[PDB]
Amino acid sequence: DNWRYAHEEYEGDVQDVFAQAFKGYVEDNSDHTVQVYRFGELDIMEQTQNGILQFVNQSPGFTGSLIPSAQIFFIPYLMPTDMDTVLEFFDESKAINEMFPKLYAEHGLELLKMYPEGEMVVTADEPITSPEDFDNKKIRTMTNPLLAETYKAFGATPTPLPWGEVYGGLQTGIIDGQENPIFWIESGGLYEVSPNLTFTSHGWFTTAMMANQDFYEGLSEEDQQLVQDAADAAYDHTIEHIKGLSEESLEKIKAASDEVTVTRLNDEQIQAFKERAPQVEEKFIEMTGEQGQELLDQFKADLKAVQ
Ligand SMILES: CC1=N[C@H](C(=O)O)[C@@H](O)CN1
Ligand SMILES: [Mg+2]
Repeated sequence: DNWRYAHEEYEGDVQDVFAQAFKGYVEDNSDHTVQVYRFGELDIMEQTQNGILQFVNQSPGFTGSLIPSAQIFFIPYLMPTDMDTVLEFFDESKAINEMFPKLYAEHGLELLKMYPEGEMVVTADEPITSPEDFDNKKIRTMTNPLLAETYKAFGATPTPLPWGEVYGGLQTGIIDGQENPIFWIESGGLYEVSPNLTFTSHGWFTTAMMANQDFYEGLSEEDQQLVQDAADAAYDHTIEHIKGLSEESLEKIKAASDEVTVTRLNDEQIQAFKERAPQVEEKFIEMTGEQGQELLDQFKADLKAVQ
């Protein structure tokens, strides 16, 4: 059988690294093939739900509209900063490994893996050392509601847009900045048009890979185990790939542009942004009810356990 798999990124990007590894495992261990569609190579979620696609990698930044609980990742300063700790969290969290698959199942998706890509970094037309610096800045967000609220809380004017629109928008001042992991900033050449990088440490770009649930459930026990085994292999490979990635990417950027500036928020400057976080958490709960409170409680507990 041929299994169609779509993701959000380009050749060599983090999602593609995961994809290619997944594909590789399946092909190496079965008679099956995985057909991977990169960005633009085809609404990938719609296409998965209606069964055109078997697998899809979509980030909560988008999925958060359809699956409100997925917005949890956009609560600033909830997630740790340390790669090692984040990795431990993803491996061991019941929120991630037990609860979220339940939540996705409600939408007819079989959540296979959630994984981090990189720490979020702000880019803009100036350094941003304080919420005040955000004032009257149109900052692009991915298209989920909580994420807009986050940026509003930070003092910006959130402008949610599809990825396709971002480079151009920056270039002609439709937007004043955006947020993304460094590897994407680099691979996407965003630094060319948004040269001031600020490390706010407010969170991580994360993503998820899943299967159409009917498809998955429709597979033989053997093929199910294959898929699981492949996801585990891809995860492992991808985690190895991201170690040192941000550091390499930043070097790449510095090599490419003399105009790039890097601002790293100190502990004091961080607390100021952190002051804005609780209001976002409150909104999250108002969006997701008791089910949401339960997830958040587990999330926080999980975090505590790895720290
Ligand atoms: C890191 C990443 N950023 C894009 C975005 O910000 O829209 C996503 O669409 C895909 N991957
Ligand atoms: Mg084969």
